[PDB]
Amino acid sequence: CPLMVKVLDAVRGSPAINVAVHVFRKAADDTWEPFASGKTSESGELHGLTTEEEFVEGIYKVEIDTKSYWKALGISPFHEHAEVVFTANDSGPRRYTIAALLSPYSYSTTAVVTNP
Amino acid sequence: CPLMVKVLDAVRGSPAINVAVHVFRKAADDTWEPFASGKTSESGELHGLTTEEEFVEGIYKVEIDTKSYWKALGISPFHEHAEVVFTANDSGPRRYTIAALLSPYSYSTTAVVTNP
Amino acid sequence: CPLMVKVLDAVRGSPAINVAVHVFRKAADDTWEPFASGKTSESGELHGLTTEEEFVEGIYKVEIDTKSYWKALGISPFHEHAEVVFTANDSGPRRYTIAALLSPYSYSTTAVVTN
Amino acid sequence: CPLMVKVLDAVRGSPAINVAVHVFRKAADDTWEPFASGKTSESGELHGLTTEEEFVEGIYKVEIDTKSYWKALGISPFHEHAEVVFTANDSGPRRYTIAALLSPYSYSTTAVVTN
Ligand SMILES: O=S(=O)(F)Oc1ccc(-c2nnc(-c3cc(Cl)c(O)c(Cl)c3)o2)cc1
Ligand SMILES: O=S(=O)(F)Oc1ccc(-c2nnc(-c3cc(Cl)c(O)c(Cl)c3)o2)cc1
Repeated sequence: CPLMVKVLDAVRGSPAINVAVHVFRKAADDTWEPFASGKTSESGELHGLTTEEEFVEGIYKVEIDTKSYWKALGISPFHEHAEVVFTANDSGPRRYTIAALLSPYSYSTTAVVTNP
Repeated sequence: CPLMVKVLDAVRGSPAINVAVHVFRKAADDTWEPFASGKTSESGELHGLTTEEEFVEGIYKVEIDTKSYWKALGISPFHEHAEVVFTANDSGPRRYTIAALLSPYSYSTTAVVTNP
Repeated sequence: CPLMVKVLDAVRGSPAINVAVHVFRKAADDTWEPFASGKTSESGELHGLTTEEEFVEGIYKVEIDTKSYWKALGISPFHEHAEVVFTANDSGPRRYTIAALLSPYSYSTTAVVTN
Repeated sequence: CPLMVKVLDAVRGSPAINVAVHVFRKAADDTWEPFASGKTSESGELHGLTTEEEFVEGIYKVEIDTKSYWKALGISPFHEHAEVVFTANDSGPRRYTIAALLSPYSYSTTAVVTN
């Protein structure tokens, strides 16, 4: 609920299904510790990554495995992945949706941040 | 259900609320006849524009009133509106979502088309 | 030149070459009158559309024939065309670049307005 | 030059000027080693990062310091930075332009790869 990832495919005009997503959180020693991971559904959405308790203040990295997506579809894309890096929950809990729109040589990403 | 419009604001990181949307359909004489209109909700979504019966094959124009949106927020933007023009239902009924991501001098639009 | 149009292809990662572009100016009766046109070059650019003298304040529409571009590449696209509609304003900077990034079911456009 | 980076501002409709850009090359041990850096010019461009000799095949990361850019304009942004990660491949065209379009809560990036 606190963190959701939606992915769309600009070539097909569809949700981007079965996209692997890995989330990391910056540790006190400045390394990127694994936080959560999952795959987008048939709707292009990934829910259930974390809980309000576990999703504390910090710097998070959402890595969307765009190359693995395009290669699973038999296409040779430009980027390795799309990375979204942001400070979260620094003014108390918020709900974050990270959205991405994918093409083989381009991608756009935006955030929708709401206060419960 | 057959036609939905979602609008997001890239400056605020939020849904774009209260955005006026006008839909037109090309008539047999090549003019743009009014088809439907409405405003985005607090979620940035506009539902209820049309029915499966009324939404026949044709060329449709979805005009998103981006200038009126930015000016209602006291901002002077570049574009008059964003226009999305497409042939619909030419291989039988489909469900269309027209999405747009807005900035004062830029916007992206994509379609998600599904077969029920 | 006061107005440049640049078109890019997000599928191939290249300029979008030989794309037809039509520019219209809004007339007093709210109809769109032909203003300038051309085809993008090998660099995806279209220069020479107008001059400082002719490009007066007003509402302009740049129509990019995206459907023909995709069909020539053997790809089925969503949109009939991409349209960019804006007001030219003398108080702002002098030079307008209208950029468009094309995919089969999506496009993005931005304006880069400089002196 | 084999590698150009161009940064644009979607709020003001302008080049994004004086933005710090850092380029890294992936090392054999999977760490990111500094490769080239600079600040975008008045045209939002950063030329001169590398040469044909130095820009061998491999995985590169271009990090754009978007947070500092927005803060200097007095705007609160979402991202820490924008990152563009890609493989340089000799079979493809020779010249890579990495373009980024910035908004406070969003960015877009494309690659224009030509000969
Ligand atoms: O959950 S619904 O709103 F119903 O269906 C939708 C869910 C999500 C989206 C959506 N979210 N972001 C976008 C989206 C994101 C980017 Cl970077 C973009 O360039 C464009 Cl044109 C759209 O679309 C659009 C529709
Ligand atoms: O010599 S170059 O600077 F490379 O030629 C170029 C000139 C302009 C652009 C360019 N300007 N805006 C964009 C561009 C525009 C849109 Cl809507 C966008 O989504 C993205 Cl990711 C980039 O690309 C890219 C290349």
